[PDB]
Amino acid sequence: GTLSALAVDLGGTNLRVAIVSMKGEIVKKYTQFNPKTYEERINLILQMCVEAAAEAVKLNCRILGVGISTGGRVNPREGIVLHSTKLIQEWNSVDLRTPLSDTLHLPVWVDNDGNCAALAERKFGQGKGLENFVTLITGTGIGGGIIHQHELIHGSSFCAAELGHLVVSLDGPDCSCGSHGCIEAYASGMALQREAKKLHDEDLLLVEGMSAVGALHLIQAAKLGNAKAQSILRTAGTALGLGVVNILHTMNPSLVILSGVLASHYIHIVKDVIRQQALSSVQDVDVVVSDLVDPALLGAASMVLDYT
Amino acid sequence: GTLSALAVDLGGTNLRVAIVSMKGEIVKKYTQFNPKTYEERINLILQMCVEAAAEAVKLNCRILGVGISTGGRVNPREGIVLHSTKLIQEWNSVDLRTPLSDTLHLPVWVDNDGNCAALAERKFGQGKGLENFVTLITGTGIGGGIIHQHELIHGSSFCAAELGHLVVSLDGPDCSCGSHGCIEAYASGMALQREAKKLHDEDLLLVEGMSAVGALHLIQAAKLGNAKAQSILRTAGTALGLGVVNILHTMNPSLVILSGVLASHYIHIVKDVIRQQALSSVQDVDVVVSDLVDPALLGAASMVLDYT
Ligand SMILES: Nc1ncnc2c1ncn2[C@@H]1O[C@H](COP(=O)(O)OP(=O)(O)O)[C@@H](O)[C@H]1O
Ligand SMILES: Nc1ncnc2c1ncn2[C@@H]1O[C@H](COP(=O)(O)OP(=O)(O)O)[C@@H](O)[C@H]1O
Ligand SMILES: CC(=O)N[C@H]1[C@@H](O)[C@H](O)[C@@H](CO)O[C@@H]1O
Ligand SMILES: CC(=O)N[C@H]1[C@@H](O)[C@H](O)[C@@H](CO)O[C@@H]1O
Ligand SMILES: [Ca+2]
Ligand SMILES: [Ca+2]
Ligand SMILES: [Cl-]
Ligand SMILES: [Cl-]
Ligand SMILES: [Mg+2]
Ligand SMILES: [Mg+2]
Ligand SMILES: [Zn+2]
Ligand SMILES: [Zn+2]
Repeated sequence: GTLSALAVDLGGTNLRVAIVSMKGEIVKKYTQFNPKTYEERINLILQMCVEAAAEAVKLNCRILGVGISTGGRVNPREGIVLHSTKLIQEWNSVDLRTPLSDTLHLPVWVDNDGNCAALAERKFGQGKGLENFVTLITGTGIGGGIIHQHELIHGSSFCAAELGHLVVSLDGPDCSCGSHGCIEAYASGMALQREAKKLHDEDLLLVEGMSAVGALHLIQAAKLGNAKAQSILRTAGTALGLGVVNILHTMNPSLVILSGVLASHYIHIVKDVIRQQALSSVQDVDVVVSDLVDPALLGAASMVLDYT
Repeated sequence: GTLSALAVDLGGTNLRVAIVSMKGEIVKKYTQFNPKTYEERINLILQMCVEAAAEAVKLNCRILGVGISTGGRVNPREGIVLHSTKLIQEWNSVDLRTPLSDTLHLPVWVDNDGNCAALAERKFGQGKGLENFVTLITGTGIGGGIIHQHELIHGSSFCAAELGHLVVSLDGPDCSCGSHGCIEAYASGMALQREAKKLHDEDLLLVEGMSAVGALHLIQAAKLGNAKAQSILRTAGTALGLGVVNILHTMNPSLVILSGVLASHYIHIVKDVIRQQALSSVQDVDVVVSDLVDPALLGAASMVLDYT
């Protein structure tokens, strides 16, 4: 059999389960909405993992374990989701290792989704071999992961690299975390979706050449000359850039990897903000867009593949 | 002889040279203004060190080496000041080890002043024994130092822990670093001095019970009910607090140490901002005011004392 992992990724919108090969190929991926309650969510994770495990046999893949990427603060040693922002409701003090390992008879690893993104970039991506790098993954929310001396920083209370909650305003838009002025509150998918929905509500988004509203609509409108959309995207990208400047002046990594579909749209503004505002000693920092399709899911697999 | 170090601290205002014992007692300290040019500055450092070395003999202290704390990005391995903001002009690509070691016939260590502050807190202060902690030192500028796994983080280009240049506004006041919205531009001594000088210019600082204007005047006025002074100090303290929140959500240290005379004035507002805005998983972070008189100078001594 192809040595493989089962990988789960639980984000602000979607719950995905995949069979991933030891080379980082996604063999098969199942996608559902992340349910809004604990009971539904745990049951769906189990269902999807059991079905994926059965298909793996039919696809001749030998599953070595299960890795779970999730939003929230996580204790990876104990496989417990400690605390989540409201992007995932009813997801506090949750033992994921026990129910999954009991159901599937497999070892189970769990980490925060940004930390998994970092692990993917270290194994399969542009972080391979590097002593220090940081990643920011834009999705519903913004996740972060920090590699220092080749290893993740988890922090004294497993809250390191909550990079979506870097604050770049004294005021600013409200964040789902309960704060305001967080980069996530400016630049996440959810933030852009809201701003697009607000413009579309006021008949102010659509422009000649387009016609369920989201971040990509705002970006399309901006390419097609919508002035309000361009301004929103500049503000968003500037905020993210300032988050990155904070990271540079804190950790001073050699490389920043931006991932998620919005990364390509933000990279130039992030580079410009660094150029215009960061200290000269961090100007040699490389800022790139990830070459991985799905860092969090790949990073969940990497925990199994490297540690089983 | 009492085993001792010579310690130099070069900040935004003052150049100090001290004889420091292996127990962290400042035996004797000399103070001058930090000159504004390279030639004057290097000559004064040398003068003051030669005089301090001669007095050490008369005080029966055996000097084991020289440690230098300086503002700027520093390569400690080579003893070179790489780049400085304009708080210290003409302080770029400067080899400090060679001229000092040639003049004094002593080994010489050099690091950034915030990194020295961290080293002092690790040896003599509230950081002793801790795997991870961060310090912010408020003076003319704001300096930072990060201990992770018991050791300083210097970063990939010696620009880690430039914590005064954490950005907490999309706009905000200009920073001497050339950016705007940096915590230093809100909350440093220089920032408060400027704001006090601005009020005093408009006859708006003095209040019944007081009568060369600086940060302590603004703070005195605020205690005595000056509404404009209280508001400025709240803004300043909120900005610093947000800097700290960024640190928590980046590194998630167990302890944050605030030092410099302004620390006592800011600690309650910093704690309040953390309370009101940071994630619940960092709420257990201890935030304290330093118990050391002069962390940078003590930390410069600690390099000699621990490594000679
Ligand atoms: N192709 C796309 N490009 C940009 N944003 C997208 C795309 N598809 C979904 N999104 C946005 O990203 C979020 C869903 O992305 P995903 O990475 O699946 O999120 P999560 O990990 O947060 O569940 C939503 O905000 C949605 O608008
Ligand atoms: N006792 C004090 N309390 C608060 N601020 C002070 C005090 N003495 C000096 N300052 C301020 O701090 C700066 C000088 O402090 P110092 O720690 O000697 O600075 P540096 O390391 O920046 O040379 C100036 O902004 C000055 O107004
Ligand atoms: C559920 C929750 O707390 N999510 C956080 C953070 O932990 C995630 O990494 C991030 C990206 O999904 O979203 C949010 O910022
Ligand atoms: C000269 C210079 O670049 N100083 C910086 C920083 O390096 C210092 O640590 C800080 C405190 O002195 O001031 C400034 O923020
Ligand atoms: Ca993270
Ligand atoms: Ca520093
Ligand atoms: Cl809700
Ligand atoms: Cl100048
Ligand atoms: Mg995801
Ligand atoms: Mg000083
Ligand atoms: Zn937030
Ligand atoms: Zn600055």
